[PDB]
Amino acid sequence: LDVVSLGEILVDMISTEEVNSLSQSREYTRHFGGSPANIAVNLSRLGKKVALISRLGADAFGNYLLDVLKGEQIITDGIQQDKERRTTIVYVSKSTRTPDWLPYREADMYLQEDDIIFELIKKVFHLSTFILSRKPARDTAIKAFNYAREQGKIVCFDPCYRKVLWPEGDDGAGVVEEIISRADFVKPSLDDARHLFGPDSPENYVKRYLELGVKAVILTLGEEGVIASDGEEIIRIPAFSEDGAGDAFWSGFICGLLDGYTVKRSIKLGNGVAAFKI
Amino acid sequence: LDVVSLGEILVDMISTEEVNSLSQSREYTRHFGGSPANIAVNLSRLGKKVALISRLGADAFGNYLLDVLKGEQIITDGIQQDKERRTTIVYVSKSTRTPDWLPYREADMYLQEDDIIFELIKKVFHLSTFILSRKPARDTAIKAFNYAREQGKIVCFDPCYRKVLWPEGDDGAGVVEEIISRADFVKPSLDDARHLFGPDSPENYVKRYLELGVKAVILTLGEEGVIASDGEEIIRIPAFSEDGAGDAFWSGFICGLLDGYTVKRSIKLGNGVAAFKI
Repeated sequence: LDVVSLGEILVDMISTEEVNSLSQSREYTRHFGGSPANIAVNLSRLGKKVALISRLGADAFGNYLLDVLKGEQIITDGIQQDKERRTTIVYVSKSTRTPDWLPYREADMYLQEDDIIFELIKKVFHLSTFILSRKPARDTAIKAFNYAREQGKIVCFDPCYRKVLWPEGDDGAGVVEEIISRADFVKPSLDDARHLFGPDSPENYVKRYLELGVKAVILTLGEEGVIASDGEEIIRIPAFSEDGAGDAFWSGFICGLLDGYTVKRSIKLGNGVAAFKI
Repeated sequence: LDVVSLGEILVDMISTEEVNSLSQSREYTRHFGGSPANIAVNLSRLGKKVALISRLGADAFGNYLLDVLKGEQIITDGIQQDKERRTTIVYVSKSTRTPDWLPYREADMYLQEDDIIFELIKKVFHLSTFILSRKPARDTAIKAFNYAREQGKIVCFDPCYRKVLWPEGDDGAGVVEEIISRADFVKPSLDDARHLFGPDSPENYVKRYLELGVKAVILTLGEEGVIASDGEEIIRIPAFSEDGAGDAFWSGFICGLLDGYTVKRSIKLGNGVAAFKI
């Protein structure tokens, strides 16, 4: 009824060891992951009815993922269990200067076309770029994207475009663009921006409002707040730079559907409690 | 020049946590794995010229594997770097009284046909069953198997047959058998035996000498020594049960090429250095 999130669900194998390469990482902790999935969990914790549309294998990890999905009261009807493929897994290093991530994609990219009914019942629809990168799941994703629009739903897209995830032949950038243009809100980060628009802009990136982007776009600047704009005006949230966690922010922003005004961008901000309470 | 080992090379993600399922394992340590690979490393440490024939991806793990392969002075000419597939990875528990492993095979099963020259230069050739389970690599493995025989090389096969690793249609057992019959030595374990011959035998399993097995076969009984036989006679190594690590044992046994007599089965025995003695 509230939000429908479509994209990848996977387990993250993280290694905090400070090494040169991931080939040097020896210790790994298994985490629940997948941005669309983290957003779902959060929205649920913020007490909203969410439905995550993903594909995971029928194995230890898939089961593990489902368990936390069920324990978080995330509606899991649109979740698909691949009877033959493995649950997607990404290996990560995590550090100020040194990630390196290795993707072992499988199930996540084999998402089928089943519950488009979930949309209508919802009313925010959120989509990620990751899910778009690979051939089979990509199609069911945009098909769902366009359906959500047809149904007059609020469409949120995260233009986290990164070429490596894409086949040598496909465009990639145009696909991400073909969608930014048809979306309501987007959350590019400076990196997500450099990757799609090159360095040609330090904040003018937001000129992507002309990138068809329509709606409005909030550009996160990591350790310096955000810059939103609906085209009529540009806003830098914390005016004081001294006064990352996009899935939390996005969740808060999405949740800003309880009230109104894209001031929800601030509400989301307070939601980025990297921090620790719980 | 000494030994040519052909089979899988992969990284093992182990979790010692005592849990019911692997879906409960949260901590994983990254290890260098692959039986044919462990045998190579050992032979190398026992100071013999070995060449491991395997296929790993062109990524963190593949690189990691190579580094230890190079640091162990293992000849790596026949090693293939898959430019597109991921390095195979197996998840393991060791846990409870409820063990479990999850294979993420990729590169390892895509071994090609390149250095058959390695054999001639070698003179023991060792093969595993794992590598035979899946369709592409399986072919280059037996082709190498038959070549090694044609060249009059000593052929060592580990009949670690386990159905799950095999496609629903393929025979599996007959393939493993078709090879046991053409090999010189084999190292089945009681489990490897129960899996291929059912329980129909507690030690009579060794009747597999008639299983075409030819040469001789040493049957490891885990915590009770081994039972070898060339058909003319059956021997139980430690006569006293109170007086697992097959890759070490096998290495030792293989290394028993410095001297003679299959008494090398004893030399190998001393070679398993779990954490006891030494």
